[PDB]
Amino acid sequence: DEEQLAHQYETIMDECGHGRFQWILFFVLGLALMADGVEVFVVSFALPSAEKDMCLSSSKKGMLGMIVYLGMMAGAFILGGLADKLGRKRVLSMSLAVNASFASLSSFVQGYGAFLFCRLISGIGIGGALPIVFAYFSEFLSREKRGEHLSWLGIFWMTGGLYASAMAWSIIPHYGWGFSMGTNYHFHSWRVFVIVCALPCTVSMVALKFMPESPRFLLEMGKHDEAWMILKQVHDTNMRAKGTPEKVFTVSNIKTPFKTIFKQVWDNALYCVMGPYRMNTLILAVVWFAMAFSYYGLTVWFPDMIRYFQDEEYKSKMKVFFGEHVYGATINFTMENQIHQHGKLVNDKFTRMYFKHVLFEDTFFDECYFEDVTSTDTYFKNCTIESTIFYNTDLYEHKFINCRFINSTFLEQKEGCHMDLEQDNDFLIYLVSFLGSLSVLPGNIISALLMDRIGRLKMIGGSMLISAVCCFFLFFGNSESAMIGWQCLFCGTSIAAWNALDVITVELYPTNQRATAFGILNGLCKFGAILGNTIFASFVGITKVVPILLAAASLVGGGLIALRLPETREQVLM
Ligand SMILES: COCC(CCO[C@H]1CC[C@@]2(C)C(=CC[C@H]3[C@@H]4C[C@@H]5O[C@]6(CC[C@@H](C)CO6)[C@@H](C)[C@@H]5[C@@]4(C)CC[C@@H]32)C1)COC
Ligand SMILES: COCC(CCO[C@H]1CC[C@@]2(C)C(=CC[C@H]3[C@@H]4C[C@@H]5O[C@]6(CC[C@@H](C)CO6)[C@@H](C)[C@@H]5[C@@]4(C)CC[C@@H]32)C1)COC
Ligand SMILES: CC(C)CCC[C@@H](C)[C@H]1CC[C@H]2[C@@H]3CC=C4C[C@@H](OC(=O)CCC(=O)O)CC[C@]4(C)[C@H]3CC[C@]12C
Ligand SMILES: COCc1nn2c(CN3C[C@@H](CC(F)(F)Cl)CC3=O)c(C(F)(F)F)nc2s1
Ligand SMILES: CCC(=O)OC[C@H](COP(=O)(O)OCC[N+](C)(C)C)OC(=O)CC
Ligand SMILES: *[C@@H]1O[C@H](CO)[C@@H](O)[C@H](O)[C@H]1NC(C)=O
Ligand SMILES: *[C@@H]1O[C@H](CO)[C@@H](O)[C@H](O)[C@H]1NC(C)=O
Ligand SMILES: *[C@@H]1O[C@H](CO)[C@@H](O)[C@H](O)[C@H]1NC(C)=O
Repeated sequence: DEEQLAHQYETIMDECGHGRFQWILFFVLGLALMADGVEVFVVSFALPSAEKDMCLSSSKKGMLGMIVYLGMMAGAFILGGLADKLGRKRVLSMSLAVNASFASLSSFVQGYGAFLFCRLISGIGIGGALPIVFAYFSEFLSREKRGEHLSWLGIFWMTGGLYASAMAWSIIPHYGWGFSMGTNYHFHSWRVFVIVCALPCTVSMVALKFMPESPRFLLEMGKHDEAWMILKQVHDTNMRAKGTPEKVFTVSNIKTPFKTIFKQVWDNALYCVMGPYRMNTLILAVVWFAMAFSYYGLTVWFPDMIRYFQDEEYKSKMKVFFGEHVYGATINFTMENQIHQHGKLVNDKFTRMYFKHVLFEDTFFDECYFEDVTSTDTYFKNCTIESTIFYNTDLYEHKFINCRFINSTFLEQKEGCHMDLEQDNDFLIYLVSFLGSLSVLPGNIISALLMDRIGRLKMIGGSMLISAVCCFFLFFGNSESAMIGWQCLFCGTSIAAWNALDVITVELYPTNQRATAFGILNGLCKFGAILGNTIFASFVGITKVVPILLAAASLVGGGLIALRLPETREQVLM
């Protein structure tokens, strides 16, 4: 029966073992996670393209990928469940192709709506791709080390995070390119960035063609000749490199059992949430939602908090110039953080000036000349402009809030605010994301090195405990750099939890409801990511415990309720 089939397959993979083929597959399928990390970045951190490039302090957006996450929630449901009926390589290839097409295609649109509609489908693809990776590499390993050799794969998610962060603060260090983007090469670097991205997926898609399909899938459908060749192929591949190329595959025999393919996928996914696998899934869903919500919320809450603290340190410097009587001033030095409520400007000359955070609430502008005057967040509210000659200044006929002119004549247009030393905030959030992924190296290393030396049920509990402790420690370190250290710690501590959970999820599910489950759970993780990136980011200037307590409580409830899951070490793959 199926038990004997699984026993025979485990003996087979123990005969073959590891070598020149498992490493190749780990490097290939890794590139399909690399692209998932790149997309997670493009969706959570490279979203601010709506931030007004002409204004600073502008708040981030919630559309670039808040809707692309819903894309990864529909691709995990369909493409992740369509694998157990069509294959784990066929649908993985389709997913990666959708992503690489509608990603490299988004580098040509002339607007944000088309860019959004393209990144949506790219996310669909990659989110359908992720689960199939773990349900496809989990069929070439051996029960002895299914946890270690399956946890290293997370090294590629981190790798895509680094790739995207670096190629972003190196290509798109600015914001405000989602403003009816044109088709040219003027400040059009997001195109070169989107092209640099999709390279991991574009390399996996072509490297996937050279890879065989999962035998167990070809062994459950009811055919052998299409599988016994793969097994022979893997044995030869791992023996040629090793010192025994003369060993021949000993096993010879083995035992085995439109508008309709989606009905089968539904009847399959429904068997995962009701009947058998209802208790193991109703808990894995909880743990997954908790993990993902917490992680995404907290990794979006850190850099935003860095920027909030930077602003607050910049805000205290606001030097209210309620004074007046400025006479004969050839002013040419930058004028930052000033609000002249009641000022009397007479015969003044702001020449070669840069206005940043300069407000005027009630000014009798008797006379003043303006030249090469640039503005970022300037505003003249209830002013009184008597005789001012604005020449070669910024185009800011809108900053004049409710006040008219008498002797004015404007001869300026087509100027940019700074396009420098202000978007360093986006450079900073990209660098924070980089340093946060770069800290997952020790976490994933120790995870893969210990996931087999000890259980997978206690690693989850320990990692979630330490993440909750880090969270509760964040309530004290309200600094601008300590937040980065706490991010590094929380990340390097959380990675192990996701590894253990991927292991426990490749177990607990037969080979027919493995990718389906994985896909539903990835969709739940993406919904939790939506909730996190929409909740935590909405508490950067309102509260500091609400999101922290949410994340800590979610992690504790996902780590202590996960202990209700069994130990899956000696259990066969099935
Ligand atoms: C101040 O602004 C500077 C900027 C120009 C700087 O450009 C450089 C920035 C570093 C960057 C992006 C560059 C090329 C190779 C990139 C590396 C390739 C490696 O690939 C990786 C990931 C994939 C792995 C397989 C191998 O290692 C990374 C570790 C390594 C990498 C991604 C780190 C970042 C590197 C270009 C101009 O800004 C407007
Ligand atoms: C195979 O049989 C052994 C197995 C247990 C596995 O133990 C491993 C731990 C030590 C060691 C030497 C082994 C392989 C990968 C090695 C890692 C590769 C990564 O490369 C680096 C280099 C720097 C970065 C560029 C990437 O990461 C290091 C951080 C990481 C590394 C060098 C740390 C040391 C690891 C074996 C169970 O069998 C009894
Ligand atoms: C629940 C009990 C009975 C079992 C203990 C399980 C351990 C295997 C867990 C618990 C704490 C976990 C550690 C929590 C913190 C880290 C730090 C982490 O390092 C980092 O990447 C962040 C450090 C930094 O850059 O600041 C590496 C993984 C590690 C050792 C974790 C490895 C797995 C550990 C030891
Ligand atoms: C969300 O979708 C469902 C899955 N995501 N996911 C990932 C990707 N991770 C792991 C975490 C990276 C951290 F270090 F910050 Cl904790 C957050 C994240 O996005 C992996 C991994 F390969 F990393 F092990 N396994 C699965 S299942
Ligand atoms: C991949 C190495 C790489 O990342 O190269 C970095 C450069 C920097 O971006 P850029 O300034 O060329 O962006 C285009 C700006 N524009 C359109 C106004 C000229 O990006 C590249 O040129 C990579 C080809
Ligand atoms: C500003 O003007 C003063 C004289 O009014 C001059 O000494 C100084 O060099 C000028 N600085 C700049 C940056 O133009
Ligand atoms: C501007 O402020 C002054 C000071 O209170 C007030 O007298 C005047 O009516 C205000 N004008 C407008 C247009 O608000
Ligand atoms: C300002 O406008 C008034 C009204 O037209 C005019 O009499 C006066 O000459 C103008 N002065 C300047 C400096 O433009």
